Amino acid sequence: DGVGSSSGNWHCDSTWLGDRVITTSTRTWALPTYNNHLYKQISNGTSGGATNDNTYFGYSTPWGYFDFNRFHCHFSPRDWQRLINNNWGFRPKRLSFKLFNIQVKEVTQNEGTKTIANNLTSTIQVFTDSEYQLPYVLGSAHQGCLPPFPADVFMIPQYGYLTLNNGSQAVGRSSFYCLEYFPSQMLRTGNNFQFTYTFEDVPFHSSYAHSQSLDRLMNPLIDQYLYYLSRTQTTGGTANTQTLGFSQGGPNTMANQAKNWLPGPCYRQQRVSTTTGQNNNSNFAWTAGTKYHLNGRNSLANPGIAMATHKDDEERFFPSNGILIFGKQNAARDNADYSDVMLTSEEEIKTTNPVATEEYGIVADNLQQQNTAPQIGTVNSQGALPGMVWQNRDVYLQGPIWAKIPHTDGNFHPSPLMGGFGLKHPPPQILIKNTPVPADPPTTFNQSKLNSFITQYSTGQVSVEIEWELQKENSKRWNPEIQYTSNYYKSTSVDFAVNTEGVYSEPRPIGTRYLTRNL
Amino acid sequence: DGVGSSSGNWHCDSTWLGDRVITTSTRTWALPTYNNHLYKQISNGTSGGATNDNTYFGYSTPWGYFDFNRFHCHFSPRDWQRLINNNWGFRPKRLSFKLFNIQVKEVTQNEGTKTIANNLTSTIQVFTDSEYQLPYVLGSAHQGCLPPFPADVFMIPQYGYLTLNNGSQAVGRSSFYCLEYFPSQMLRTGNNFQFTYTFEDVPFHSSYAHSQSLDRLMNPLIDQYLYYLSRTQTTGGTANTQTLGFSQGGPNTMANQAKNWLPGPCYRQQRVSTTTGQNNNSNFAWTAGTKYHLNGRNSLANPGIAMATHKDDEERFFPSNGILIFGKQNAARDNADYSDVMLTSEEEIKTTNPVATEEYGIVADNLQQQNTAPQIGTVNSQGALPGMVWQNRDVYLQGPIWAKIPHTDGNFHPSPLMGGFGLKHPPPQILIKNTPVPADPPTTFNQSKLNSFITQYSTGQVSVEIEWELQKENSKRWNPEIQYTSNYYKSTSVDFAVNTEGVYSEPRPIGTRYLTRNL
Amino acid sequence: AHSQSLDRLMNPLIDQYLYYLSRTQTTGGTANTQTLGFSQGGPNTMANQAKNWLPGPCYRQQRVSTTTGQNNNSNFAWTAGTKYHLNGRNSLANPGIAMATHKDDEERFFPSNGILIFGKQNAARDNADYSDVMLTSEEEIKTTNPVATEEYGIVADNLQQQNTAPQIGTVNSQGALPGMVWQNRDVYLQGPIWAKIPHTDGNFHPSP
Repeated sequence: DGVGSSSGNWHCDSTWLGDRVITTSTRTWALPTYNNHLYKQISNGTSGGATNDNTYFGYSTPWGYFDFNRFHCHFSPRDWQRLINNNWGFRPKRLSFKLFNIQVKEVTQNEGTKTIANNLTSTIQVFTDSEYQLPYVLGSAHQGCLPPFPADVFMIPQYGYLTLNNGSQAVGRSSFYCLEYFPSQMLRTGNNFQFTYTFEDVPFHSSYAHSQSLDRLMNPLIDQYLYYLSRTQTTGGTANTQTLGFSQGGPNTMANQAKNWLPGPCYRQQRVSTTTGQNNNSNFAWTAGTKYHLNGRNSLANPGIAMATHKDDEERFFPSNGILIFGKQNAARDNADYSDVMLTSEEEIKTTNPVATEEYGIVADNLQQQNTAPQIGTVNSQGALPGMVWQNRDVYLQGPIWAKIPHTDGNFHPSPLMGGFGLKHPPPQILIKNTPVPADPPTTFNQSKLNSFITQYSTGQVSVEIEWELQKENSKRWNPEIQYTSNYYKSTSVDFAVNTEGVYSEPRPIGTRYLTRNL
Repeated sequence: DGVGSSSGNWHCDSTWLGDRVITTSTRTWALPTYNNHLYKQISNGTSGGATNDNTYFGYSTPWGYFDFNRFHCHFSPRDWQRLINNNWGFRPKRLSFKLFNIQVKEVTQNEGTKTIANNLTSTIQVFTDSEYQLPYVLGSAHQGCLPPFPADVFMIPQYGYLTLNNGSQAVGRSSFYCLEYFPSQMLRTGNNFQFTYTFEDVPFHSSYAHSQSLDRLMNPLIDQYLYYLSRTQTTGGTANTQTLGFSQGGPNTMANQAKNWLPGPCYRQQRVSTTTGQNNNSNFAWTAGTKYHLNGRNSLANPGIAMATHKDDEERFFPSNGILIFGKQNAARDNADYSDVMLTSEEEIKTTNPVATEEYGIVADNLQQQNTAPQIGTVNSQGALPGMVWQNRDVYLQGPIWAKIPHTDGNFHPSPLMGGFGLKHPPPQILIKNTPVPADPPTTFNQSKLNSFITQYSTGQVSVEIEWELQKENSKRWNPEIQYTSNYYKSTSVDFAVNTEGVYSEPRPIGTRYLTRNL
Repeated sequence: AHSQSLDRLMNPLIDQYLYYLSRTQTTGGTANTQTLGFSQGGPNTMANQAKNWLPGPCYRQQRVSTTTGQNNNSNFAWTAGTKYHLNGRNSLANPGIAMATHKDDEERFFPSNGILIFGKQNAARDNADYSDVMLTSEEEIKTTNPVATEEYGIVADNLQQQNTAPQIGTVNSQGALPGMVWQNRDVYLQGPIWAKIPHTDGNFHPSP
C-alpha cells in the first residue's frame, strides 16, 4: 500500500456461463466536499406557493454515496440483448464492490489563478450501512448512479434523508442521524476498500410475454358440460314474459363460459393521447391524476400497480401517471417536450392484467324484481380477489434493479412498483466522505469549533461485480419469436454509441419481454 | 514497486546464436491525452470535393497504442546486413514486451508561464487485445512505430477504427467499440507491465534470389524426345500450301521446348519512367491506376500481387502503383519530389514472376480454318493456373513485418501484399491511455458527466525482444555472391548515422535478397 | 456478417509511411508538362492507401431489376446468361461463385442466375410470377466479395509513352490471386446442407 503503487485494476467485462452471467464494471468518480463539512436541517413548509402535499423535514449531510441501482450500470446494450432474447427470467445472486486508486487533491485560489495539487496525507472515509440503521435512500430512482458508458467520469451524489414532519416543523418522533457515529474505514492514497454481499432468495423476473390470455384458455372445439343463465324472457312475437333459459358455453360463446381465474387488481388511471388534439383542452395532469391519500397529503400513485398501458390498436394512449418515462439525452429537467422523453409500455400484460385506463368490470347494484329493472355498477378500483393472477411491471435497461421492502407488520406482493426486485435486506448503502482538514488554527485557544478548512476533493475508481442467475427458455413453439434487433438500414449515427461530440446516448428504452410462454 | 525505484532497465542489444538471432530494443515514449478523454464519431461523406471512393464511418478513441511492426524497430543496419548476407531465410518465433519507469506529469498554464510537475498518484491503463476483439489496426503501414534510432524519443499514435458505411452514414451492421469495456491494468509510477507472445508457425521469408529462370531449367546440351508443331505450311518456292511438320526441342529452340511449369499470377500495371520526358504528358496516376472494385468504390491495388518491377536493362521503369516507396528523411507529406523518395525494386523475381508492366502471355482467340486466319489475344490479368510457381514480395529494413490474415471462409496464398508474414493470430494490439483525473467538481450535485480535467501526459520506456529463427545457406556455387556493402570512398557523412544536427536518416531501402539459390 | 470491409481496415487517424504516385503532370497555369509527384496515404485518401489484401474471385453476371420497367425489353434470361462451356454443351453457372447480390441502396437488383430462388407455397412449376417466388440475397458479403453484377477491377492495357496515352481494361472474370480473401454463399433454412466433392485429381475451395 504505497504512494507509487496502483491499488486496483480496471475490471470491466461480462462472461456468460450457461446458467449465470457475471457483469463487472469500473468507473472513475469525483467527490466534492458537501455542505462545507456540515449537517444542515432542511425543511419545506406551507408558506409562499408551497402546497401541503410537498412539505417535509430532514437533514442534508456532508457525505456522498455510491449507487449502481440501474441495470445499465452493469449490462452493455449488447449484453442486455443477449439476456432478453434468450432467457425466460433472471435475478441477482451476489456482488463485489471495490474502491481503489484513491487521490485526494487540494485546490488553492489566489488572483483568479487556481492551482490543484496532491495532498498525499489526506483521507477519505467509507462505510456500509450493513445493519440498515440509516434511512434507506436508494430505490427512489434518483440520479447519480454509475454512468452507462464506461468512459464517462461521474460525480458522487450527496446523502440526505427525511423524517416525520408537521408542515415545516419536526415532531417528537423525528429522528436525527449522525453518520460519524458509525465506524468507518479511513483511506489515504494507496489504501483500498471492498466488500461482498449475497442477495436473498428472490423470484426470477419474468422476461417473457404470455402467448395466451386468461379469457382464452379453453379448447375452442368442445362445449362445456356446465350451463349458464342465457335467457330471462320469451322471444316469440309480442307476448313476451319472463322465463328461465339455460345454455352450455361453447366455441362461439367463450365470453359466457365458466372459468377458473380472474384478472389482476385494478386502480384506475386517466387516459391521455400522444396526439394532443384528442385530449381535453385543460391542464389536468395533477387535478385528474390518480393518487393515494396519506396523513393529510396526496401523492401520485406513480406508476402504481401494474396494468396494461393500452388495449389492442391503441398505442397512442397511456395512463397519465401509470408508466415509467425516461428522458432522451439532454432533455430539459422541467416541461420537456414529448419528443424529448421516452415512454415505456406494459402492453405485454394485456394478457392477464386489466388495462390501466378502463374499468375492472361490472357488478350488480341493486335487487331486480318484477317491478324493478336490474342496475349495474362500474368497478374502477379492485383489490385482491381469490382467483386472481397477474404479472408485475417489466424492468428496463435504464430502469431500477431493486428496492428495500419497508419494515412493516404486513405487505402484499412486495414487488417494487417502479419495477424490480423487492428485498428485505438489499445491497447496503455505501457512504463516502472527504475527511475535513483544518486550515491553520488560531494561535491562542478558542472553544469554538473550527470552520476554516483546506479546500479539497477526491477522485478514484470504483468496481461493481454482480453474478446473475439465468432461467433458460424451454418453448415448443414452432414459429419464430419476437426479438429485440438493431435497425437494418443506414443512419446518421449508431444507436447506443457516441456522438461526433463524444456524447453517449440511449435512443430508446429496452424492455425485457420478447420470448413467449403459455399460461 | 516504489516511487524512488526504477522498475526496469535499458535492454537494447542483439545476440547471434547460430540458428537464432535475438533482438532487443528499448525506447522512450510520450503519451498525450487524446480527444479530451472522449470517443468521437468520425465520418467522411460525398459532400464538397470528397469522392465516393474515400467515404467512411468510424470512431476515434482516447487511447493510444504501441506499434513495432517495422523491421528497423529491431534490427540495426549492421545487424540487417549480417542477416541478409548470410542466410537464405528467417522468421519470427517469440517476443517479450515490457512497459516501465512510468511517469505521469501534470501541466499548469497561467499567464503564459507554463509549469510541469509530477502527479505521483496518477495512473495509466494498459491492456492487450489477446482475443482479437477490437478492429486490428496494425498492419496498414501507419506511422508511429518505435524509431529506428535508439536515442530518438517518440510519441504514441492515437487509436481509431472503421466499420461499415453508406456514404457518411452508418448502417445496421456498423459496430461501436468501447475500450473501457475490457479489463486493463492500471499502473502508477513504480508499477510495470509485460507479456509474452509466441508466433504461430509460418514459412521462412525467402531472403535469396533465384540464379535460374523458369524457362531455362533444361540441359543445354541435349534434345528432348518430345516433338512440337513446327511447320504449318510448305516452304519451297511459291507453290506454298498447308502441311504439318514436327520437330524436337533442343539447345537452339529452348523457347519451343516442352516444360513443366508456368510463371506466377498477373494483374497489370501501367508503366512509368523516372525520366519524366519519356512519360505521356498528362496526369494519369489515378485514372490509369490499377485498381480493384469493392461495393461501389475503387481502390488502388497498391502494391498488389508480386511482380518483377521491370525486365532486363530497364531499371528506369516501374509500376505506377506496384512497388513500395519510402520517403527520404524529411520528405514532404504531399507532392514530394522523386529525389525525396526511395523506390524499391522487386527485380529479383523476373526469374519466376511476370514483369509487372507487361502481359502474362498469349492465348488463341478464335478457331482458324482454311478460310480464317488464326487470331490471338493478349492476357493482362491471369489468376492461379495449375503448374504456376512464384515468389512473394521482398521485405525491407524499414518495411512492415506482419499482418493479420482476415477472418474469412477462404483465402489464397495469405502472404501480406505489402510484404511480410501473414498470421491468423498476430502479436496482439497493446492499448495504452492516461486515466482521466477530474479537476475540482461542483460543490452541489449535478448529473452531467464531468468535462473539466487536470491536464496531463505520461512518459516511460518500452522494450521489445524478438527471437528470430535463421535458415542457413547451403550453396555449392563456386564464384562469389552479391552482398550488401557500405560505400568505399569518402563522403560528407556516414550512411545510417546522424547529422551535424543530430538527425538520424536511412539513405536507402535495404532489401533481403543477395545470396542465390537454384530453382 | 463482417462489420468491416477489406478496403477500410486502417486507422482513420494516422497517415501511412508509404508513398504512392499522386501526380504525373504539373498544375500551375497552362505550361503543363510531365513530372513525378508522390504522397502519403491518409484519412482522406483511403482509396489510394497501400493495402495487404484483395477481394475474392469474380465471374460476372448480368444484372436484372425487380422493377420490370427498368429492364431491357427482350427475352435475355438464357442468351445473356452467365455460363460455362463443357464438351460442346453450355450450362448456366447457377448460382456460380459467391458474389454480393448488389451494392449499397440497390436491393432491387440481382444476378440473372447468381442467387438461390425458392418458390412460395404452391408456386407454379413453370413461368411462375415474381410474386410467387422468393429471391435470396448474399448482400452480406459486399464486405469482401465483388458485387456479382460489376467488374472485379481495372488493369493496364498498353504501355503509355510521351506519344501514347495510357489505356485501361475492365476485368469481368478474375480467378484466384495471391492475397485474396472471400466468404462463401450463405445457407438457408430451406436450402441444401451438403454435397459430395467430385472424385478428381484436383479442386479449388471445394465449398458447394
